[PDB]
Amino acid sequence: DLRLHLLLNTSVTCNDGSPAGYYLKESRGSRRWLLFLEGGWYCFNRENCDSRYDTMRRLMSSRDWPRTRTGTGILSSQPEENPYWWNANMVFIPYCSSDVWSGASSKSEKNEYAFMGALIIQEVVRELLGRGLSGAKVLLLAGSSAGGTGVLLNVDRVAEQLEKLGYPAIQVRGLADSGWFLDNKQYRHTDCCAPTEAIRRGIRYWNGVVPERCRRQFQEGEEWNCFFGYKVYPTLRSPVFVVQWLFDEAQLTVDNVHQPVQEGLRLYIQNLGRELRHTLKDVPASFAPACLSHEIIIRSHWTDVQVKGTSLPRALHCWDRSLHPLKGCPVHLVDSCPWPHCNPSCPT
Ligand SMILES: O=C(O)c1cc2c(s1)-c1ccccc1CC2
Ligand SMILES: *[C@@H]1O[C@H](CO)[C@@H](O)[C@H](O)[C@H]1NC(C)=O
Repeated sequence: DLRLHLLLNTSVTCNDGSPAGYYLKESRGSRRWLLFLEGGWYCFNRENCDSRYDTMRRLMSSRDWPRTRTGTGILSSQPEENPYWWNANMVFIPYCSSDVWSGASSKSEKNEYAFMGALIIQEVVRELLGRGLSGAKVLLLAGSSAGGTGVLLNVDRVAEQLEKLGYPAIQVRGLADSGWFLDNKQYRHTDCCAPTEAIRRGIRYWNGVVPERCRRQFQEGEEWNCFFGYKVYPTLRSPVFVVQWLFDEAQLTVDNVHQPVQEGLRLYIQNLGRELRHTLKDVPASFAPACLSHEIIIRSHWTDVQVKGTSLPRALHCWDRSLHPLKGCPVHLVDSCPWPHCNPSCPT
Protein backbone atom coordinates (compact mmCIF):
# COMPACT_ATOMS: atom_id res chain seq x y z
CA ASP A 1 0.00 0.00 0.00
CA LEU A 2 0.98 3.59 -0.73
CA ARG A 3 0.12 6.06 2.05
CA LEU A 4 -1.48 9.52 1.56
CA HIS A 5 0.30 12.80 2.46
CA LEU A 6 -1.41 16.12 1.76
CA LEU A 7 0.90 18.95 0.74
CA LEU A 8 2.20 21.01 3.66
CA ASN A 9 2.20 24.04 1.36
CA THR A 10 -1.56 24.38 1.30
CA SER A 11 -1.45 27.16 -1.30
CA VAL A 12 -0.88 24.36 -3.84
CA THR A 13 -4.39 23.10 -4.38
CA CYS A 14 -6.76 20.92 -6.35
CA ASN A 15 -9.49 22.56 -8.49
CA ASP A 16 -11.72 23.45 -5.53
CA GLY A 17 -9.06 24.90 -3.19
CA SER A 18 -8.53 21.70 -1.13
CA PRO A 19 -4.89 20.61 -0.72
CA ALA A 20 -3.24 18.43 -3.34
CA GLY A 21 -1.08 15.49 -2.27
CA TYR A 22 0.77 12.28 -3.12
CA TYR A 23 0.77 8.59 -2.08
CA LEU A 24 4.14 7.18 -1.00
CA LYS A 25 5.69 3.78 -0.32
CA GLU A 26 9.38 4.03 0.57
CA SER A 27 12.06 1.44 -0.15
CA ARG A 28 14.96 1.95 2.26
CA GLY A 29 17.37 -0.15 0.20
CA SER A 30 16.87 1.66 -3.14
CA ARG A 31 18.02 4.88 -4.77
CA ARG A 32 15.41 4.73 -7.57
CA TRP A 33 12.29 6.91 -7.33
CA LEU A 34 9.14 6.48 -9.47
CA LEU A 35 6.70 9.42 -9.57
CA PHE A 36 3.52 8.46 -11.47
CA LEU A 37 1.05 11.07 -12.84
CA GLU A 38 -2.60 9.91 -12.96
CA GLY A 39 -4.72 10.72 -16.04
CA GLY A 40 -8.43 11.40 -16.67
CA TRP A 41 -9.19 13.91 -19.52
CA TYR A 42 -9.63 17.63 -18.52
CA CYS A 43 -12.16 20.48 -18.57
CA PHE A 44 -11.85 23.75 -20.46
CA ASN A 45 -14.59 26.18 -19.36
CA ARG A 46 -16.83 26.98 -16.40
CA GLU A 47 -19.85 24.96 -17.61
CA ASN A 48 -17.80 21.87 -18.43
CA CYS A 49 -15.79 22.05 -15.18
CA ASP A 50 -19.04 22.46 -13.16
CA SER A 51 -20.32 19.23 -14.72
CA ARG A 52 -17.06 17.42 -13.87
CA TYR A 53 -17.45 18.65 -10.27
CA ASP A 54 -20.84 16.89 -10.01
CA THR A 55 -19.84 13.44 -11.17
CA MET A 56 -15.99 13.26 -11.17
CA ARG A 57 -15.29 15.08 -7.94
CA ARG A 58 -12.23 12.99 -6.92
CA LEU A 59 -10.51 14.40 -10.06
CA MET A 60 -11.18 17.94 -8.70
CA SER A 61 -10.84 17.70 -4.91
CA SER A 62 -8.97 15.80 -2.18
CA ARG A 63 -11.90 15.94 0.29
CA ASP A 64 -12.98 12.31 -0.32
CA TRP A 65 -9.57 10.66 -1.02
CA PRO A 66 -8.82 7.43 0.88
CA ARG A 67 -5.85 7.11 3.20
CA THR A 68 -4.18 4.36 1.12
CA ARG A 69 -3.91 3.06 -2.46
CA THR A 70 -2.62 -0.33 -3.67
CA GLY A 71 0.32 -0.24 -6.08
CA THR A 72 -0.39 -2.07 -9.36
CA GLY A 73 1.69 -2.70 -12.47
CA ILE A 74 4.85 -0.58 -12.48
CA LEU A 75 3.83 0.67 -9.00
CA SER A 76 3.74 -2.89 -7.60
CA SER A 77 6.41 -4.00 -5.10
CA GLN A 78 6.21 -7.73 -6.14
CA PRO A 79 8.77 -9.02 -8.70
CA GLU A 80 6.14 -11.29 -10.26
CA GLU A 81 3.88 -8.32 -11.16
CA ASN A 82 6.70 -5.75 -11.71
CA PRO A 83 9.89 -7.33 -13.13
CA TYR A 84 11.26 -3.83 -13.97
CA TRP A 85 11.40 -1.68 -10.77
CA TRP A 86 9.75 -3.70 -7.96
CA ASN A 87 12.28 -2.47 -5.35
CA ALA A 88 11.91 1.29 -6.10
CA ASN A 89 10.42 4.03 -3.93
CA MET A 90 6.87 4.46 -5.30
CA VAL A 91 4.87 7.71 -5.62
CA PHE A 92 1.32 8.07 -7.04
CA ILE A 93 0.32 11.72 -7.65
CA PRO A 94 -3.48 12.05 -7.99
CA TYR A 95 -4.74 14.19 -10.87
CA CYS A 96 -6.99 16.84 -9.29
CA SER A 97 -6.24 19.84 -11.55
CA SER A 98 -8.13 19.01 -14.84
CA ASP A 99 -5.42 20.88 -16.82
CA VAL A 100 -3.32 18.08 -18.39
CA TRP A 101 -0.75 18.97 -15.59
CA SER A 102 -0.02 22.34 -17.24
CA GLY A 103 -1.63 24.99 -15.05
CA ALA A 104 -0.14 27.67 -12.81
CA SER A 105 -3.31 29.53 -11.72
CA SER A 106 -4.82 30.06 -8.23
CA LYS A 107 -8.50 30.16 -7.26
CA SER A 108 -9.48 33.80 -6.56
CA GLU A 109 -12.26 36.37 -6.87
CA LYS A 110 -11.87 36.12 -10.68
CA ASN A 111 -11.36 32.31 -10.88
CA GLU A 112 -13.94 29.74 -9.69
CA TYR A 113 -11.32 26.96 -9.95
CA ALA A 114 -7.58 26.62 -9.35
CA PHE A 115 -5.55 25.00 -12.15
CA MET A 116 -2.17 24.18 -10.58
CA GLY A 117 -0.93 20.90 -12.15
CA ALA A 118 2.56 22.18 -13.05
CA LEU A 119 3.03 23.58 -9.50
CA ILE A 120 1.70 20.39 -7.87
CA ILE A 121 4.47 18.39 -9.57
CA GLN A 122 7.13 20.89 -8.43
CA GLU A 123 5.80 20.90 -4.86
CA VAL A 124 5.69 17.11 -4.57
CA VAL A 125 9.33 16.98 -5.73
CA ARG A 126 10.25 19.64 -3.18
CA GLU A 127 8.61 17.90 -0.21
CA LEU A 128 9.98 14.47 -1.21
CA LEU A 129 13.63 15.62 -1.11
CA GLY A 130 13.27 15.64 2.70
CA ARG A 131 11.85 12.09 2.76
CA GLY A 132 14.78 10.50 0.92
CA LEU A 133 14.67 11.81 -2.69
CA SER A 134 17.82 13.81 -1.92
CA GLY A 135 19.67 10.48 -1.96
CA ALA A 136 18.34 9.36 -5.36
CA LYS A 137 20.32 8.34 -8.42
CA VAL A 138 17.37 8.12 -10.88
CA LEU A 139 14.01 9.92 -10.82
CA LEU A 140 11.60 8.41 -13.37
CA LEU A 141 8.58 10.68 -13.98
CA ALA A 142 5.89 8.41 -15.43
CA GLY A 143 2.21 8.85 -16.33
CA SER A 144 -0.77 7.47 -18.27
CA SER A 145 -3.30 9.26 -20.57
CA ALA A 146 -3.37 12.95 -19.57
CA GLY A 147 -0.57 12.02 -17.16
CA GLY A 148 1.54 10.76 -20.06
CA THR A 149 1.11 14.10 -21.85
CA GLY A 150 1.99 15.63 -18.47
CA VAL A 151 5.35 13.84 -18.45
CA LEU A 152 6.23 15.48 -21.81
CA LEU A 153 5.18 18.92 -20.50
CA ASN A 154 6.99 18.65 -17.13
CA VAL A 155 10.06 16.32 -17.25
CA ASP A 156 12.54 19.05 -18.31
CA ARG A 157 11.19 21.40 -15.62
CA VAL A 158 11.70 18.77 -12.88
CA ALA A 159 15.30 18.36 -14.11
CA GLU A 160 15.91 22.13 -14.08
CA GLN A 161 14.31 22.41 -10.61
CA LEU A 162 16.73 19.85 -9.15
CA GLU A 163 19.77 21.40 -10.84
CA LYS A 164 18.96 24.80 -9.37
CA LEU A 165 18.30 23.30 -5.91
CA GLY A 166 21.83 21.83 -5.81
CA TYR A 167 21.15 18.22 -6.88
CA PRO A 168 22.85 17.81 -10.29
CA ALA A 169 23.61 14.13 -9.56
CA ILE A 170 19.99 12.90 -9.75
CA GLN A 171 19.22 11.73 -13.29
CA VAL A 172 15.69 12.67 -14.40
CA ARG A 173 13.96 10.53 -17.09
CA GLY A 174 10.42 10.33 -18.42
CA LEU A 175 8.00 7.48 -19.21
CA ALA A 176 4.98 8.70 -21.26
CA ASP A 177 2.14 6.11 -21.61
CA SER A 178 -0.92 6.66 -23.87
CA GLY A 179 -0.31 10.40 -24.07
CA TRP A 180 1.04 10.67 -27.66
CA PHE A 181 -1.85 12.07 -29.78
CA LEU A 182 -2.29 13.30 -33.36
CA ASP A 183 -4.00 16.57 -34.33
CA ASN A 184 -5.71 14.88 -37.29
CA LYS A 185 -9.03 15.29 -39.10
CA GLN A 186 -12.01 13.48 -37.56
CA TYR A 187 -13.63 10.58 -39.45
CA ARG A 188 -17.06 12.24 -39.09
CA HIS A 189 -17.34 15.86 -37.93
CA THR A 190 -18.88 16.83 -34.57
CA ASP A 191 -19.49 19.98 -32.52
CA CYS A 192 -17.05 20.71 -29.71
CA CYS A 193 -14.43 17.52 -29.58
CA ALA A 194 -11.51 17.75 -31.98
CA PRO A 195 -8.28 17.63 -29.91
CA THR A 196 -6.89 20.89 -31.39
CA GLU A 197 -9.71 23.24 -30.40
CA ALA A 198 -10.22 21.81 -26.89
CA ILE A 199 -6.55 22.39 -25.99
CA ARG A 200 -6.56 25.93 -27.44
CA ARG A 201 -9.39 26.97 -25.09
CA GLY A 202 -7.99 25.13 -22.07
CA ILE A 203 -4.56 26.81 -22.20
CA ARG A 204 -6.15 30.23 -21.94
CA TYR A 205 -8.59 29.05 -19.25
CA TRP A 206 -5.83 27.43 -17.16
CA ASN A 207 -3.01 29.87 -17.83
CA GLY A 208 -1.20 26.71 -18.88
CA VAL A 209 2.58 26.50 -19.28
CA VAL A 210 4.65 24.49 -21.78
CA PRO A 211 8.37 23.62 -22.01
CA GLU A 212 10.59 26.59 -22.82
CA ARG A 213 12.21 25.50 -26.10
CA CYS A 214 8.86 24.40 -27.54
CA ARG A 215 7.33 27.73 -26.45
CA ARG A 216 10.13 29.59 -28.20
CA GLN A 217 9.50 27.73 -31.50
CA PHE A 218 5.70 28.11 -31.76
CA GLN A 219 5.48 31.42 -29.83
CA GLU A 220 2.60 33.47 -28.51
CA GLY A 221 -0.87 32.13 -29.28
CA GLU A 222 0.42 28.81 -30.64
CA GLU A 223 1.52 27.02 -27.45
CA TRP A 224 -1.30 24.44 -27.87
CA ASN A 225 1.09 22.76 -30.33
CA CYS A 226 3.34 21.65 -27.44
CA PHE A 227 0.58 19.34 -26.13
CA PHE A 228 1.13 17.04 -29.13
CA GLY A 229 3.90 14.51 -28.50
CA TYR A 230 5.45 14.47 -31.95
CA LYS A 231 5.87 18.31 -31.79
CA VAL A 232 7.21 18.66 -28.18
CA TYR A 233 9.43 15.50 -27.98
CA PRO A 234 12.21 16.80 -30.33
CA THR A 235 12.64 19.86 -28.11
CA LEU A 236 13.25 17.84 -24.89
CA ARG A 237 16.64 17.23 -23.35
CA SER A 238 15.75 14.58 -20.75
CA PRO A 239 15.59 10.91 -21.89
CA VAL A 240 11.93 9.89 -22.49
CA PHE A 241 10.53 6.41 -23.20
CA VAL A 242 7.23 6.54 -25.18
CA VAL A 243 4.52 3.84 -24.81
CA GLN A 244 1.61 4.18 -27.26
CA TRP A 245 -1.02 1.82 -28.64
CA LEU A 246 -1.19 2.36 -32.39
CA PHE A 247 -5.04 2.43 -32.16
CA ASP A 248 -5.58 4.33 -28.91
CA GLU A 249 -9.23 4.33 -27.77
CA ALA A 250 -9.06 7.98 -26.70
CA GLN A 251 -7.61 8.97 -30.11
CA LEU A 252 -10.48 7.16 -31.81
CA THR A 253 -12.99 8.84 -29.50
CA VAL A 254 -11.83 12.38 -30.34
CA ASP A 255 -11.83 11.26 -34.01
CA ASN A 256 -15.53 10.14 -33.75
CA VAL A 257 -14.76 6.49 -34.59
CA HIS A 258 -17.07 3.95 -32.91
CA GLN A 259 -20.73 -4.73 -37.88
CA PRO A 260 -18.58 -5.14 -41.00
CA VAL A 261 -16.35 -2.09 -41.32
CA GLN A 262 -16.84 -0.31 -44.65
CA GLU A 263 -14.04 0.77 -46.98
CA GLY A 264 -13.98 4.43 -45.92
CA LEU A 265 -13.55 3.62 -42.24
CA ARG A 266 -11.09 0.78 -42.93
CA LEU A 267 -8.88 3.21 -44.85
CA TYR A 268 -9.25 5.84 -42.07
CA ILE A 269 -8.10 3.39 -39.38
CA GLN A 270 -5.22 2.03 -41.47
CA ASN A 271 -3.96 5.54 -42.25
CA LEU A 272 -4.19 6.36 -38.53
CA GLY A 273 -1.85 3.50 -37.52
CA ARG A 274 0.53 4.36 -40.36
CA GLU A 275 0.73 8.03 -39.26
CA LEU A 276 1.35 7.02 -35.62
CA ARG A 277 4.14 4.63 -36.74
CA HIS A 278 5.71 7.43 -38.80
CA THR A 279 5.83 9.87 -35.88
CA LEU A 280 7.68 7.24 -33.82
CA LYS A 281 10.37 6.42 -36.44
CA ASP A 282 13.01 8.67 -34.81
CA VAL A 283 12.01 8.05 -31.16
CA PRO A 284 14.75 5.64 -30.06
CA ALA A 285 13.07 4.35 -26.86
CA SER A 286 9.48 3.37 -27.56
CA PHE A 287 6.92 0.55 -27.32
CA ALA A 288 3.96 0.67 -29.70
CA PRO A 289 1.71 -2.39 -30.20
CA ALA A 290 -0.96 -2.73 -32.90
CA CYS A 291 -3.89 -2.94 -30.45
CA LEU A 292 -7.17 -1.14 -29.75
CA SER A 293 -6.75 -0.25 -26.04
CA HIS A 294 -5.98 2.60 -23.58
CA GLU A 295 -3.19 2.85 -20.91
CA ILE A 296 -0.96 0.00 -19.74
CA ILE A 297 1.74 0.73 -17.22
CA ILE A 298 -0.35 0.53 -13.98
CA ARG A 299 -2.40 -2.48 -15.24
CA SER A 300 -1.74 -5.64 -13.22
CA HIS A 301 -1.25 -7.69 -16.42
CA TRP A 302 1.01 -5.16 -18.16
CA THR A 303 3.63 -7.94 -18.37
CA ASP A 304 1.57 -9.83 -20.95
CA VAL A 305 1.83 -7.69 -24.11
CA GLN A 306 4.81 -8.22 -26.44
CA VAL A 307 6.23 -6.54 -29.56
CA LYS A 308 8.55 -8.66 -31.73
CA GLY A 309 8.72 -11.11 -28.77
CA THR A 310 9.88 -8.55 -26.13
CA SER A 311 7.63 -7.44 -23.27
CA LEU A 312 7.31 -3.87 -21.98
CA PRO A 313 9.13 -4.54 -18.66
CA ARG A 314 12.00 -6.08 -20.64
CA ALA A 315 12.19 -3.11 -23.04
CA LEU A 316 12.32 -0.72 -20.05
CA HIS A 317 15.17 -2.76 -18.47
CA CYS A 318 17.03 -2.57 -21.81
CA TRP A 319 16.49 1.21 -21.76
CA ASP A 320 18.06 1.32 -18.26
CA ARG A 321 21.05 -0.63 -19.61
CA SER A 322 21.40 1.72 -22.59
CA LEU A 323 21.62 4.80 -20.29
CA HIS A 324 24.56 3.38 -18.26
CA PRO A 325 23.25 -1.23 -29.43
CA LEU A 326 22.62 -4.14 -27.04
CA LYS A 327 22.57 -7.78 -28.11
CA GLY A 328 19.05 -9.19 -27.80
CA CYS A 329 17.96 -6.24 -25.58
CA PRO A 330 15.96 -3.90 -27.84
CA VAL A 331 14.57 -0.51 -26.88
CA HIS A 332 12.74 0.58 -30.09
CA LEU A 333 9.72 -1.74 -30.53
CA VAL A 334 7.00 -0.55 -32.97
CA ASP A 335 4.57 -2.99 -34.63
CA SER A 336 4.34 -2.86 -38.42
CA CYS A 337 1.11 -4.75 -38.97
CA PRO A 338 -1.79 -2.51 -39.96
CA TRP A 339 -5.00 -3.53 -38.11
CA PRO A 340 -6.06 -3.72 -34.43
CA HIS A 341 -5.20 -7.11 -32.85
CA CYS A 342 -2.91 -8.20 -35.67
CA ASN A 343 -0.52 -8.66 -32.70
CA PRO A 344 -1.69 -11.82 -30.87
CA SER A 345 -0.61 -10.58 -27.41
CA CYS A 346 -3.05 -7.62 -27.42
CA PRO A 347 -5.25 -7.23 -24.31
CA THR A 348 -8.56 -9.08 -24.54
O1 LIG B 1 -7.84 10.14 -21.56
C1 LIG B 1 -7.15 11.16 -21.28
O2 LIG B 1 -6.79 11.33 -20.05
C2 LIG B 1 -6.77 12.06 -22.47
C3 LIG B 1 -7.28 11.98 -23.78
C4 LIG B 1 -6.76 12.92 -24.74
C5 LIG B 1 -5.81 13.80 -24.17
S1 LIG B 1 -5.67 13.35 -22.55
C6 LIG B 1 -5.10 14.77 -24.99
C7 LIG B 1 -3.87 15.29 -24.55
C8 LIG B 1 -3.17 16.18 -25.37
C9 LIG B 1 -3.65 16.53 -26.64
C10 LIG B 1 -4.87 15.97 -27.09
C11 LIG B 1 -5.57 15.07 -26.27
C12 LIG B 1 -6.90 14.45 -26.75
C13 LIG B 1 -7.13 13.07 -26.22
C1 LIG C 1 3.97 27.51 -1.70
O1 LIG C 1 3.67 27.36 -3.09
C2 LIG C 1 3.61 28.59 -3.82
C3 LIG C 1 3.20 28.25 -5.23
O2 LIG C 1 4.19 27.44 -5.85
C4 LIG C 1 4.97 29.28 -3.76
O3 LIG C 1 4.89 30.54 -4.42
C5 LIG C 1 5.41 29.48 -2.32
O4 LIG C 1 6.76 29.92 -2.31
C6 LIG C 1 5.33 28.18 -1.53
N1 LIG C 1 5.61 28.42 -0.12
C7 LIG C 1 6.50 27.70 0.57
C8 LIG C 1 6.67 28.09 2.01
O5 LIG C 1 7.13 26.78 0.06
